[PDB]
Amino acid sequence: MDPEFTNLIHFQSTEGKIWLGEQRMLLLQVSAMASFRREMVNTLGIERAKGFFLRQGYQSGLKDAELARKLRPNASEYDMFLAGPQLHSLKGLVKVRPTEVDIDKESGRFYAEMEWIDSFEVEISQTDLGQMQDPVCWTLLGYACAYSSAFMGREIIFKEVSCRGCGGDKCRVIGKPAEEWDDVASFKQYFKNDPIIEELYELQSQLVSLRTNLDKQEGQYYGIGQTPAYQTVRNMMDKAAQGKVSVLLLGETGVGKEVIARSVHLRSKRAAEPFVAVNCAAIPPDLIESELFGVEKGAFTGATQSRMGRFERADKGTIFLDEVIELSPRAQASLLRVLQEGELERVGDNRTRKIDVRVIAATHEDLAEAVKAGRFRADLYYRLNVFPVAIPALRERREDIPLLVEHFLQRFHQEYGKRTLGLSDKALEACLHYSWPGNIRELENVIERGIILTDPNESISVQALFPRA
Amino acid sequence: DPEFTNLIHFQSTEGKIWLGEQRMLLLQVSAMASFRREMVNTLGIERAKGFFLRQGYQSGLKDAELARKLRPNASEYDMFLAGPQLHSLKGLVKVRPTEVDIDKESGRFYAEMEWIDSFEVEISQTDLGQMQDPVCWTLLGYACAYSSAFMGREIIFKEVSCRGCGGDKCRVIGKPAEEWDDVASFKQYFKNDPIIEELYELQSQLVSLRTNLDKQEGQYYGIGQTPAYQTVRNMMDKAAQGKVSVLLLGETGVGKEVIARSVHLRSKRAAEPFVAVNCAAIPPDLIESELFGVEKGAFTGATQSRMGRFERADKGTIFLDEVIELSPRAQASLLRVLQEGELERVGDNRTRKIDVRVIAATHEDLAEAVKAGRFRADLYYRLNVFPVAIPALRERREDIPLLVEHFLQRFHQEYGKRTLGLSDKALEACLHYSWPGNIRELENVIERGIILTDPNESISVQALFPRA
Amino acid sequence: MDPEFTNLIHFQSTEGKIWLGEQRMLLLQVSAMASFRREMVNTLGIERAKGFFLRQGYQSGLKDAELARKLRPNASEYDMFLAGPQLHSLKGLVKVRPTEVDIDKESGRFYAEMEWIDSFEVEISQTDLGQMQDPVCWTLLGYACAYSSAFMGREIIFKEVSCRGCGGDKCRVIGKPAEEWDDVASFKQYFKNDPIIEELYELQSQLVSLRTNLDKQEGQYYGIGQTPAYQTVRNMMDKAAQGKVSVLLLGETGVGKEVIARSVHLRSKRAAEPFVAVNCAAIPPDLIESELFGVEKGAFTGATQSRMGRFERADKGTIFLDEVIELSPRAQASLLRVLQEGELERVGDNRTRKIDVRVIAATHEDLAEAVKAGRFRADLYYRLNVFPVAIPALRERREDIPLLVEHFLQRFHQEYGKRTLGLSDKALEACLHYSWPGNIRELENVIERGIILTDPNESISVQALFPRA
Amino acid sequence: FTNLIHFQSTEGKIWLGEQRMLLLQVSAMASFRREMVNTLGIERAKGFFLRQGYQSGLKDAELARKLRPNASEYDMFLAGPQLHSLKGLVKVRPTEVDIDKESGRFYAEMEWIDSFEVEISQTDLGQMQDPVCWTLLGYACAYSSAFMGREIIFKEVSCRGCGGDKCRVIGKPAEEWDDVASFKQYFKNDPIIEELYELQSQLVSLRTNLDKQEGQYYGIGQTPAYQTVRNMMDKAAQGKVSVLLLGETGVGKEVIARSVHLRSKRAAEPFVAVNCAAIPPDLIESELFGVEKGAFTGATQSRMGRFERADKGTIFLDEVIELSPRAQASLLRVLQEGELERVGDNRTRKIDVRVIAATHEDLAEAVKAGRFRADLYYRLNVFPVAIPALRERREDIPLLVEHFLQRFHQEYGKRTLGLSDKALEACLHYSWPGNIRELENVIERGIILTDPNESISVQALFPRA
Ligand SMILES: [Zn+2]
Ligand SMILES: [Zn+2]
Ligand SMILES: [Zn+2]
Ligand SMILES: [Zn+2]
Repeated sequence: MDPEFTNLIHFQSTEGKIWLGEQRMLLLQVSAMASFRREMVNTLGIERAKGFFLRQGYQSGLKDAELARKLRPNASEYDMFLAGPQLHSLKGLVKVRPTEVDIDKESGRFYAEMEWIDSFEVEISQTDLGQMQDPVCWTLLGYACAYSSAFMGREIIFKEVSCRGCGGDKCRVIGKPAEEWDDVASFKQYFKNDPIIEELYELQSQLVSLRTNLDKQEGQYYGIGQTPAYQTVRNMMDKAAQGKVSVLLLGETGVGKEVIARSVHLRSKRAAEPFVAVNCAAIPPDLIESELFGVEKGAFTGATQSRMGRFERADKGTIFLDEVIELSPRAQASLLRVLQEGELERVGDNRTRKIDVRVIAATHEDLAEAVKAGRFRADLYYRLNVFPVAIPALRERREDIPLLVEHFLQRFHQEYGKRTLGLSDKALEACLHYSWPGNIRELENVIERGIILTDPNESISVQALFPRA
Repeated sequence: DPEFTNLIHFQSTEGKIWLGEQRMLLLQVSAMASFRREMVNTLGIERAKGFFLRQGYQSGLKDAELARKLRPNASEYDMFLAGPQLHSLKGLVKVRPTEVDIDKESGRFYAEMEWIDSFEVEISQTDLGQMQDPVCWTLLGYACAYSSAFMGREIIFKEVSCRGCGGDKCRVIGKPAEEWDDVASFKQYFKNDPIIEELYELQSQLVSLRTNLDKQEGQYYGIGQTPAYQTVRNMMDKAAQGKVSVLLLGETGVGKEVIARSVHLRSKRAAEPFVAVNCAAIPPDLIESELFGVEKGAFTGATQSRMGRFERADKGTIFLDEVIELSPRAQASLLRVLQEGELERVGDNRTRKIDVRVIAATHEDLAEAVKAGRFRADLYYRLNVFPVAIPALRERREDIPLLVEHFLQRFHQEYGKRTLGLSDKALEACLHYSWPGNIRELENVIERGIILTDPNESISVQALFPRA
Repeated sequence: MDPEFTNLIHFQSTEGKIWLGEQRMLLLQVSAMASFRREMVNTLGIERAKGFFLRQGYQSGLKDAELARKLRPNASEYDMFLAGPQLHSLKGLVKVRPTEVDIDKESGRFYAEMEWIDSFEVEISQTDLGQMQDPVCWTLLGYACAYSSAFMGREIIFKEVSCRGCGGDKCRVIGKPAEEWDDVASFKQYFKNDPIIEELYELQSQLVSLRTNLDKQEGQYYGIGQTPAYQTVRNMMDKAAQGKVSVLLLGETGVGKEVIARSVHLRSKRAAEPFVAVNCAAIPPDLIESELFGVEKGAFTGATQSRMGRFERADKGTIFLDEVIELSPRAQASLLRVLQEGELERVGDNRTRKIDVRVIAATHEDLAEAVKAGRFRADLYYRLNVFPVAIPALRERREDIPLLVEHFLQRFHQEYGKRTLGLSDKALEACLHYSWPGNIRELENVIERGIILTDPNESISVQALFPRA
Repeated sequence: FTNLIHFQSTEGKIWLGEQRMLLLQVSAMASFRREMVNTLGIERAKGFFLRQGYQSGLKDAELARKLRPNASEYDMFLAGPQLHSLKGLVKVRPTEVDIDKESGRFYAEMEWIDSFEVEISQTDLGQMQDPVCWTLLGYACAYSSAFMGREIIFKEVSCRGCGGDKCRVIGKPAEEWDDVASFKQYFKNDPIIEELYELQSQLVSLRTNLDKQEGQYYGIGQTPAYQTVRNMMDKAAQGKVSVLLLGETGVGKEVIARSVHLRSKRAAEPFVAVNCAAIPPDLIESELFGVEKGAFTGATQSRMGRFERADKGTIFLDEVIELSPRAQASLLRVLQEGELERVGDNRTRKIDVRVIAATHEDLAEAVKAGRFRADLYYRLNVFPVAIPALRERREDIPLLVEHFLQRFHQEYGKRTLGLSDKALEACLHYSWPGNIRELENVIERGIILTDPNESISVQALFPRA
């Protein structure tokens, strides 16, 4: 009580501004706040809106504590502390009736009990009422906690032992230091920010990525740039797409030649046509020939039913052949006939079948001396060497490594949350200085190990990948 | 200002501030800045924008009623200008109306105004980056509200430029909503959808989508204690206590494999491996090599030795669907495993004992299959010790609703979040059906009924088994 | 042992022929037969070799029974039946010891117990150091069953009760007519000659079809024959796909607009670039804008970490927008800016970045009258209506119904069932007389239900689909 | 010679020197080849009969060398074709012969009259536009190679089964031929049964992996630590006591709780696991106990909690320390009185839920900081169960890794047949901060980095060393 601050609330109406000391002020309507709190509780629940108003009262109380300290710096301990309730009476929030006070800034002692008459929160509560079985003066309590804590330096927690919105006779509150309370953990959880919008964004992102994981075979790599070698590889595949040339993918294991062939097929004039990939190592050669070219029924090797070969399955399209060196010699002769005249014969069949099939082979072994050993035909090598396309390893793309890895982090982050919000410059330096035999598979694997292995820290360990053992 | 400066009566001793007949309060601008900051940080920008817009709109309605009750007639322009004069009086903004055209009787309205020293831009200063959209929200709401209450028509302003976006001046234009082209963007702010319900809904969707991951037991037959389901349940639970092999006689598509899984879970060996085997797989020489393995050597064409499926069920349980489709050597080896607890891999001389419970199943009548020599009598009598007949849905008339209800909840979450309706005519049509396919056909028709349902709250009667 | 047996094996050394009665014969080494059986068992199954040798012995026994009948023509029942095993002894295969016999060709009664001394099959078992777990005298048993059956006129079946190759003391066999046996199926299974090469081709085809799921599906039911309505839609789709013009797909639910947009992207110049489809049925408020255009972190919005929008995911590529009418007005404005100026900015983002994204919107509701009442902006409507493409309901393409279902049937023939491709024309005539309110999705669903309701019947039953209530 | 094929019919045997012989019918061989081609094709049966004739020819070459040790250089080679004529296979007419054992030179051309293979071909006919005398050709090649010591290859330049007038064959050393790769490919064993077993195994594993996994981490024995942990979980399984799993990150506590649930008396009842760290606490409270509709907390529709979803069953709670204090009080009420209330609801609901909490942080001092309730800690610490790290189970490590390698070998269908004991020593000598999880990860990376039949390198895992 005892205001004596109306002389400092000077204001100039002509400019549309209100002042108090050096601080700007605003005059808001109470009915608007009533509808505001009504819709707030309707769209946020009660516990969440209570915590939000509590945090806002705490922030307003810290600001008013700074203001009161700027107003009368050398008043007195009690005279400075009373400015809080005096600010409540001045701003029209509540009328304060402190029935008991005990304060000593040096010893840390604190205790108070006060009555809040004509609280604006109980007045708006008459507009939005229902069960109202818990105290409603939330911003008042948060402002009280903030002002008392800023004045004492200790954590002070108030509790409205009685409130008019609960059917009680008078709003009465008690304030003691937090150490002298029984259960403060619930109150401290009331003070947490709990940003629901970020939780909603994370849930929507995880839900979209989890529902899109079906048919998730389009985004891969080979589409980032930033190194001259990749630019050469992409413009070279652009040149190969427009032409009818059979393409040979020279590279190393784990560089992703199959997705490269898929991109070359999509960039070609026959992108809508089927694309069939065949890993020659997966199929034993005795089955390799019959799978690549099919087989017709009959007494000659004839099974019960004719089966179309993979080349006819890719008619008007493209055939990819990984590890083409591992072909049976008769299959190599059939491939040479298909490549030079566009004709094939099913196994056990004498009649010919026309085809129009683009060919993209790939291999890691040095085919030039492989022909010298008799392991591969010379003519088929001559027909396949028309358009070599070298795909560099990451060791040839050292400066390109970081963009991939952070992208990989996102690819794992939504699967497991934004764990490891760091890069560990030592780990990045170790990644720049490594041969990487599995240039993209080993990278994805070690990044998976780094994501799973860094649970009790927000920064990736340098030992999580390339452990010293 | 004649003479509104005297309208702000306040008594400090009473702890109240008054304006006309309306109680009011005076807050700091920095506190409102932190208020808007935490508000936008907790909800979306549009949610907070709608909140502040509705707050300004309610304040404008109340202030229009107050100005109407203060000076009764006077003049039209003075009564309309009392709104912006109230804005200047409360410390919100300074108003500079550069153009006005008002006629309350005819309904004509147009106005262009400048908002100088808006407090909302002072709150925008706490956010170092410029906002991409105008920030004077409660100002716009109070403007539209006061203008609409003063005219009797709905009047809508729009901040064509704002200083919080980097503009030179806060400039607003106000004309009646019917004279606008696109008004829906303003009306979207008035819709108040509870964000917490969307959080619970998204968490429920993600939890339901990740709960469909790798669980083994969730299929059907809940606590619907129908006499037939209860008899079959007590039969399986009494069967689980022993090691006796159990034969599941029933109909195709009833899901005998999960029944065997439940029998294994109710058994004493639930922690031990449970392996199901469909005999529809080709049974030439591969059925024997897969069921009992094969050892490497020159005595058989095996480069690598391969463990059989029965050894994978060691100390556990093996399910055998369509047991009639076994080769006679496989029937003999199964009889040896069932009567002596021993087996030997193909091409292997040494023998190893095993402890494997057996759950066979078949749709064909096994008695007449043993007749004509298609199946050995020994294995038949060893497997028929504890038959468990699974009734068709035709005799399960009372279990049909509970099932479909669970299936509804099971499939409404499947990429659709749709209706829970049943349409009693469709339900009576469903209870009166032979169901040649028991559970598979019912789940298929339930999905087909889900196909032709818009998020209208009712499954169509004609969506199931249409006239043609 | 008989006057006619010795010296009956006429043979000419210089002429290169060996004869026995009227039958040509061959003399092979035992070690060669041992390596023969070794290669046979090492390449095929134990049962495959068992059935081959048993059938070979059966044919030899049938021919030798006819030979013994024509050699001594007068009956002497026991003498001819014992001449059978005596013929076994003459060829050097086995020594026979009939310990019990009971024969009456007229009454059909038969029983015999015999011992096989020095069987060559056990000597071949000696080359396989591991003892067989089952009796090894296969061709002997087949010759026995064949000779006894031809001599009696009834089917006679022997079984080796004990064998020296399985570790037994003596080779002991019992022969009685098949009707007098208890379990005969295990022996009868050896007469079935199922080609192993067909099983190899079938297993390779199944494994390849299951391993081809790693590749993205080549497409869906978009490719059908040149039906005039489908052909008009096809040529319109091709001329629209060549350009960057945004395409609006007006149609009905279940018509499959997404596969249409995917085919448009594959036929476009940006097929290698990402294609992202977005259904607006997902919850809209503030989430539709943040997902379509992203959001940047900062104090201006409740974003802890920035999230890329789906339009940025479609950079240089194509985005599909199903139910575009269900866009928030802010989303419609941002989409209009992206479509008219090629630029967008993330929510809460200060800097603007341009994008190059083709747009394919689609809707079942009529956009006309939707712009009325304000549900959709006129600017975006006129910008999207430049190239409408109406997709007819299946009622106008009933001539396409068989082509679809046939492709669907074989597509479902691989679905864990290896079931049927039949149609039953009455069911097709019942299908043509139906509105199909759900066009293609409902037809695929009823086809799956019919596959569930039909086992070996090849034509799906006419009554299997849509039975009466 | 015919004088050496003496035999005694009384014992049922035919002899030639010290080698036993047998007399087989030709009609049986005709049906044999018919069924062989019907179930194997033509090229496969051709290679089979070729190598079988090769084996018979090598055996007959050893026999002929045993018959006349001092046979002349010409007569010893001629013993082959006369053995062909003696056994009834073919009549031989050598039109040219040239042999020199020392220099390795060889050449011959001969006629095969009345071949039995063309005779059976007359019964089983069709295309047969390629030479049919397969076993004869293999026997000739084997005998000439065994006699010379060099690779000698014959080829039937003409055959009566191809419509030709006479069967004519030529034998030359393999180096002097143009295309020998086809014949050498004909000589390969080609075990089709092994390919069938491999395809069936890969197909069965590929069809069962789509049916979802159950668990794997448990069941690896032969170490004291695992045996103590398993007997502890066995003793804990029969009771209803709430269990606290104290361990380390990545030790696989969830599968341990699932095995304890299956070993318990409520194995048929539902089992629900919840990782508290994955769910933000603001959602943790509403998710563990549900929420009721009303003006309170929002909620357009009531939502069941995970505890009611696990009624009559068991709930696992990883990282129980990260619970909101009101959720901790509700969990203590559920634990000591078996009752719960949905958020925003006043009425109580009975439940019967077994509880297994787990944590990696030191729970004892976490209560001292005010981060966790004391009463709930006393109620959860009733039965602590420590799960050791792999460093305490080093002797068990190789068994795990071999099972791991097998589960990954089948992951790609055909992979390295080695472990490299040096790499095993490196695995035993590592802290493994991520037990079983880091082991699976390093093994997958090492397997992807190796592709031959060679042992996996120690640098494939723990590189840069
Ligand atoms: Zn109160
Ligand atoms: Zn402004
Ligand atoms: Zn025997
Ligand atoms: Zn010939």
